[PDB]
Amino acid sequence: AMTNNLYRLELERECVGCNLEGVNLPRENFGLKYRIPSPLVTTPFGMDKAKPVDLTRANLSNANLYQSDLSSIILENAILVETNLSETDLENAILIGANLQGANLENANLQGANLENANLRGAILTGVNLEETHLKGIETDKNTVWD
Ligand SMILES: [As]
Repeated sequence: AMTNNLYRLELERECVGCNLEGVNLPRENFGLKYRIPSPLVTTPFGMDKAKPVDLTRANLSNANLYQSDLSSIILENAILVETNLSETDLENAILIGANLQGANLENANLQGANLENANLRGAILTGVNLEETHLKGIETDKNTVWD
């Protein structure tokens, strides 16, 4: 049940293999940079001992993650076809073997992110921060947009 998946995400910080196709989770915080204990109380302190959200083999196709924090997230072998990842924070994220076909990553931050063997066919990466981003083995095509 979706309710159970959301619980595992909020509490267990994971949802391996979950089916989250088309979910609407914009502006959420699934990263390791900050925490909100009043949405301005946001602070990085207290994150020294926190685990990264695990979404290995998860299906987030066509899901909306607009402006969500996904820093250090684990999306290994995840399915993200046509997913809205624009303006998301994917710093140090693990996207090994991820399927990002037709995904929208506009203005997303991918610093230190690992996208080895990831599929970027038709994906849009305009304005993306590729500083120290591992792009070894990625797949692209005439539809892949970089600018
Ligand atoms: As190609």
